[PDB]
Amino acid sequence: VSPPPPIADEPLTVNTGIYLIECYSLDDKAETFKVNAFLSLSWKDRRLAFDPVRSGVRVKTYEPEAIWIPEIRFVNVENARDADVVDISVSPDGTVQYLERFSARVLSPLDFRRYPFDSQTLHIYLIVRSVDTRNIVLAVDLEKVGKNDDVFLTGWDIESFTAVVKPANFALEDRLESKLDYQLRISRQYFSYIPNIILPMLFILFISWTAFWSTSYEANVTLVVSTLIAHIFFNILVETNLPKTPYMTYTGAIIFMIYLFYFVAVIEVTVQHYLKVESQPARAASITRASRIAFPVVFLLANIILAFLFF
Amino acid sequence: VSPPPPIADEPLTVNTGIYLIECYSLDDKAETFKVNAFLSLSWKDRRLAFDPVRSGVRVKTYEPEAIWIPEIRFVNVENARDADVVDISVSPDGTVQYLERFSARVLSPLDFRRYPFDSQTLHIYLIVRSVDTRNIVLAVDLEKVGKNDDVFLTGWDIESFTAVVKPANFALEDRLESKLDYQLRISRQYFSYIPNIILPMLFILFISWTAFWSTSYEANVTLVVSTLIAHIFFNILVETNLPKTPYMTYTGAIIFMIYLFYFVAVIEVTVQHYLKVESQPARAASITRASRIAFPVVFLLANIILAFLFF
Amino acid sequence: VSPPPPIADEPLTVNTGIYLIECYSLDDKAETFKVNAFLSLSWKDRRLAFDPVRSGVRVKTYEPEAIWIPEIRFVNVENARDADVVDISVSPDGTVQYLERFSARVLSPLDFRRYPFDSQTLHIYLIVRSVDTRNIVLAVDLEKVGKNDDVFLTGWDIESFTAVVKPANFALEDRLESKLDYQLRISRQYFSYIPNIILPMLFILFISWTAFWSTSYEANVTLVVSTLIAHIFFNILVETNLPKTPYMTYTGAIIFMIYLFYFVAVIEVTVQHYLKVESQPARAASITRASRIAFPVVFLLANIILAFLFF
Amino acid sequence: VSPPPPIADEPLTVNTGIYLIECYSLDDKAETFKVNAFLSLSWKDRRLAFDPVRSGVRVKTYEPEAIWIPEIRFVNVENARDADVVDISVSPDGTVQYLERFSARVLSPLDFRRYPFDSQTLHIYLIVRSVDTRNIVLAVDLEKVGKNDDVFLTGWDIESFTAVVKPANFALEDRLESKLDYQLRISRQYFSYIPNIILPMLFILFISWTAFWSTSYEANVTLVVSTLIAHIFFNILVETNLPKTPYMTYTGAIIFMIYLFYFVAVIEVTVQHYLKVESQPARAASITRASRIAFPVVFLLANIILAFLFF
Amino acid sequence: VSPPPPIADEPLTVNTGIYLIECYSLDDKAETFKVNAFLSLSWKDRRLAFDPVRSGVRVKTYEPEAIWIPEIRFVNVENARDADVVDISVSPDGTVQYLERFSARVLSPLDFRRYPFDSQTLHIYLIVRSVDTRNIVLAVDLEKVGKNDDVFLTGWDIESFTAVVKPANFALEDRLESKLDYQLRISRQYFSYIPNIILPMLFILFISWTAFWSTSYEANVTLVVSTLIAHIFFNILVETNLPKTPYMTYTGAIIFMIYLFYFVAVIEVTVQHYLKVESQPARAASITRASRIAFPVVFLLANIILAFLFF
Ligand SMILES: [Cl-]
Ligand SMILES: [Cl-]
Ligand SMILES: [Cl-]
Ligand SMILES: [Cl-]
Ligand SMILES: [Cl-]
Ligand code: NA
Ligand code: NA
Ligand code: NA
Ligand code: NA
Ligand code: NA
Ligand code: NA
Ligand SMILES: [Rb+]
Repeated sequence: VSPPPPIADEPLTVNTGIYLIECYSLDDKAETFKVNAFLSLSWKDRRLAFDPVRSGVRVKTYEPEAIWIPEIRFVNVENARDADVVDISVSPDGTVQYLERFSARVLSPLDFRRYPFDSQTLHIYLIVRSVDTRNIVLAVDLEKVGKNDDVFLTGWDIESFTAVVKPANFALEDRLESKLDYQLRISRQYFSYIPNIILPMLFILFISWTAFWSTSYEANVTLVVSTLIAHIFFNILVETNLPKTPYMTYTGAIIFMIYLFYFVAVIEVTVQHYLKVESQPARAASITRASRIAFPVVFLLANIILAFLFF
Repeated sequence: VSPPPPIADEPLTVNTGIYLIECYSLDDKAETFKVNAFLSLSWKDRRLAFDPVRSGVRVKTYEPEAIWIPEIRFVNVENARDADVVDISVSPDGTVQYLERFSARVLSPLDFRRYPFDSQTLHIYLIVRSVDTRNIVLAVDLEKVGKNDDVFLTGWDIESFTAVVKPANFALEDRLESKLDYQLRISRQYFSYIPNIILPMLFILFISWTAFWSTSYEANVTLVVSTLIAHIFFNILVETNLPKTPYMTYTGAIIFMIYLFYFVAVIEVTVQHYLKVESQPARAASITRASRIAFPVVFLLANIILAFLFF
Repeated sequence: VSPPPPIADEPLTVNTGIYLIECYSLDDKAETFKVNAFLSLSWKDRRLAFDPVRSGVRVKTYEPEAIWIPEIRFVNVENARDADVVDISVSPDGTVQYLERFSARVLSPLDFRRYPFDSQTLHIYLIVRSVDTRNIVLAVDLEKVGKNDDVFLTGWDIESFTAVVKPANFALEDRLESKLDYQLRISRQYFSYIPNIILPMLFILFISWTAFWSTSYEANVTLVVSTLIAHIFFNILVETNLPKTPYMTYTGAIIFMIYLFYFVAVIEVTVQHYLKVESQPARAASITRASRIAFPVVFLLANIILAFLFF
Repeated sequence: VSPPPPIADEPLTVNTGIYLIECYSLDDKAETFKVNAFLSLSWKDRRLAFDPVRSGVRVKTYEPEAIWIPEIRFVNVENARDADVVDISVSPDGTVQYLERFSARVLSPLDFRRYPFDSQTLHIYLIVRSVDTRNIVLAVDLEKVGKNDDVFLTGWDIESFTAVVKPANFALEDRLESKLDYQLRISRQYFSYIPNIILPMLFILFISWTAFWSTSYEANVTLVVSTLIAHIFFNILVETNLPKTPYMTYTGAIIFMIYLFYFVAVIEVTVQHYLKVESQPARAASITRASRIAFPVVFLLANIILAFLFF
Repeated sequence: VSPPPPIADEPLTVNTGIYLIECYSLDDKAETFKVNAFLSLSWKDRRLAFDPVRSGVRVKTYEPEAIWIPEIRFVNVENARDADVVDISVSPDGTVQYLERFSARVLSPLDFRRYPFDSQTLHIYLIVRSVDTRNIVLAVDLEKVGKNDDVFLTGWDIESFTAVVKPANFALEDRLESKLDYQLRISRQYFSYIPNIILPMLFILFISWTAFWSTSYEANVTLVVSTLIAHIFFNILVETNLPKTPYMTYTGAIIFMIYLFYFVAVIEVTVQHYLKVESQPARAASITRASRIAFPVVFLLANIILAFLFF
């Protein structure tokens, strides 16, 4: 089999569509997601044209091997898609309608800057390489782009699935290449982060501040050091759910900042004890009373500054 | 091969059945389960009809390639099922009886609201896409729906395996699609959660309340902070067995609430010490004595409220 | 290709044998094990009869596709076995000798009641479904059932590999099925559980009992709470190696009981401090002295009772 | 099919090119990386030559089975590459232009000496074995070596992708083998290690040094022992992201050294308490005051020495 | 195709060789390793002999399907090897030279008795089953046994790769079987265990011994209990990198013994406090002073005894 010949000099237009059936396994660390979808293809092949009056048949069904089919690939996949051809239909004018159901693991970078209050645009890049006989170009049939109502991505809200209609046509290894960008817009369900990570982390921090209403050095050391260790556990827990980024994430910033608060609280607890031992408790009392206001106030202002810089 | 032609304009009815052989790997985090079953198919193909007398047989056995077979798929699968055809039998009137043994990983959302005292309805959606030649509709042969007595799903009780007899017929990319819903009802074996998570979590909380029979600030700080950290360990342990949900689970609610009890116990321990230092122990004694009753009472009432809201 | 025809009316007997080459990956949580074995099959197919004089050869060698082969399956497998035909030898009367080497992941439930001092009976169920032309039945050739001397299952002792000679013949979806039960008896190597989990857990418990020779409340709180937390770590460690069971395991029972001992030790430590503060140390001394005997005695008796209930 | 015959006695030159499409999964522990790329091949096959005039075609397309294709393999792969032939074009003189898209898991050793401030040279070794008919040699077509601009390796910066033009020709199993070295130069994005591991580890160490401004043995024991345990947690965390090396890594060196600082701080805390109890606090005071300067100074100098030895 | 016929009554000798290209994934817990190698086979097939002067060709290259090839398998593999035939060469006398490149996951038991100072002998067992026509026996061509210089097994030193030249010929299921033992000798790179596990474990133990220079019960309880818990963390860490063994490993023995030292240190700390409270500090002082010498001395002697028993 060979490509359909051009009537003039025009490139062959392959109309495409992706209909999402299943979305699963959005892996943050790997920056991948798995997809199960319909891929639809359409192009004119005049060699396949027939008479509907004499044939009595409106459509002809072909097996993939019987006809020429464009070699469509995904750019951002781990391995080549697992595909099963569903149908091939030819209209009397020779317009071919191809439909396959496929499954693939897609590589798509994620921006963790606003984590866990982040939104993402996942991409599925469709591609075709031109043949020596003729140039192949891709197009979007919007009537064949969509998603099943039941499509759910655990821990995410699916906003939209659209295609950028204009392909990116470019040369690669001395041939033309035609690339389409299918975009799946998602927003993270931040809910669970509140009772599981955020609030527990704030509770232990506030517990360390009870040391500002205590003169007992021994108890103070226990309060600040114990809660700091619990903070380390939360830091480790958070970093296991995320890849290593060349930038600060919102959660990372807060987690990092909280260490500074524990560090300064240890200095205060130390200074307080030192003055008490040096028979200067009135001074120690002034520092401790100031700390009761300073710590929550600086914590609130630093958080307002951070939220402002990140959102 | 082509579909059986319609005598009038009728859709082709494909009778289905699923007989479960094995159920395994119900993954809560992934919201998947693995299945090994028999899939049975039946439809009328007049072109296959024969005379028993002339042929000298009452049944005819074909190879899948020799005859037309409907392209039946599962909607909610990760990848296409691994299937092996067992038998194809034709009756004199062209009634085809198809049997395959398959294995598949099924995506089925889970409701964790009542975890670990939850029940689920797992779905296996069977689907067929109509052809240009004819419309294909699915039906349930109840005599061919069932499960082996030995079918066990580790950590779950299997209640029933039934099919919703009326298919959900709908248009998808200008073709009729016929969808059947096979339902596997299961209930979680909550037993082990009691000695492993629930009771240990209650024991550490009750241990934190012994601080209401102690005047020692240093010992109190140790009792409350240590038990809080152990509570954080249980919270982390629980959240590892579950996906992130945009709602509160029953266990999640209790775990979250217990933090508030630890937070208020730290306030009480702090207030008690502060008053003792300020030479007002009679007051501190009133707060501590009230706490001995208030803490267990509020804990019991809050749990009754939560159980009521969740069950 | 169709089944061999009956001389009279008898069912076709397929003689079977399983020879184990490798046993690996007994996964307690999944209740699976991997197997690499020889599957031997033997049946008479008179349509394959030949004259050694004419054909030259005394035994014919065939390719699986060239002849009829019974569709033998495993019941309790995750996916269909990976098999490679080693030989298909046909003798002059038409007796076929089939040999394949296969690998499979077998689902076989485990009884954890006596863990880690438990024994198991793993099953490999061989099955054949009857056809319309004729009924197929399975038999065991004991001369072809066995295991390699080097077969080792990490963490287990292999006792025996035998087959229940009588097949279970039954109706399934309006056709006969013939099922054979191959049994692999194993016993767990409990050795490592003693220095790794059992003894460390007993040491920390005995360490908490040193609080019965101390009047220091602060030190007592540290002894009992610290060792309790280490006990929680061991409980978590143990539960990670096991699935969730709707029953108590032997280890689970001991682990659970030890929590009660920690809970009562905290009560004793609290009661002792309370009386000391109330200027009644003589009483506190009576309770502490009784505790020195009561705790180890009740621990020993409770363990005798548990061992009796479980073994 | 057989190799192209030599016009004289020359070896057959197979021109190669690798164009990287995707780079993912650089696993430090496994010392592997996954690659998705174009592999281009070019060689002259006289037997396939044609006259453009009598053919009416300027180029001829073939199926891989129709013509002789060199058996090109990768040396450093886990399993053989998953490849899909994209195009095979033949020019009039019989110059073949082969293009495949492949995916492979590459084994490439990593030098962790400067971790996490390390750079690596990943290798992809292309190989061909000679035949009895003729010697097959590999060459690099520099015009066909490259990478997509969007190629991103999570946690790394990609510097260059070049090929060593001269192949390594040698005998292997009595046939000559022609090996090409494709080099991917990368540098680790160390950013995240600073707020996640480095700074938290320094904060806890500095917190242990507050014991040099405290006379309280009980509080000192708590400060030093608690922070040491948190240091053990960071040591464990770091070692989980790395394979076991027969050398010291930069991070490993610092982590190890910090243990010595904790060990000496415990000695100081012990010596201080001992002298205090022995009624010699003036002495203890001299040791403690010296420690306040000595600990940070020796820490800074040891770090300058280490950075010097490693960079 | 059928086997080559015997000239007299001799078994067919299949000469073998394994040349290691890659060694990776030595999994201690699973007792497996992955291998990528060349497998060479050689045997005489007279039915394939040809005239060198008449034919003009010195060697004939065949496709695997065109000729008879012995069915060679590996005994100790998880699944059948992934193999790709590289070349088949026939010399005039009919000597066949077969070469394939394969990848396999090999099951090979490991002796952990001396861990982490252990050495292992990994096995790759090659096997052939005889046919009815004739007996097939295996031999080693030492000229075709070896390994690439770049072969590295992360965390191990590769010593030698040799074959036991004499096959183990035995009857299995009424046919002869010929088995060859290929041995890969390796020694563990123990280096990293020293700064990561051994030294940190010794540091915490020595820190517990500072309690012998302290009269503070409260501080002593904190020193011994805290360090014991850190020892439990190291015990857990070590046991995660190892399978469960029916014997004691060297590291396991030391780890277990260290618990006894912590247990006796708690007794000493308890006895010391008890005597102090009973107004007998002179005695307590004798026990504490003896402990300062006894603990390190008994620790050193017990380690010399253990090293002697294990090495
Ligand atoms: Cl693709
Ligand atoms: Cl499917
Ligand atoms: Cl099977
Ligand atoms: Cl390859
Ligand atoms: Cl093999
Ligand atoms: Na085609
Ligand atoms: Na068909
Ligand atoms: Na067959
Ligand atoms: Na070829
Ligand atoms: Na062959
Ligand atoms: Na303390
Ligand atoms: Rb104290």
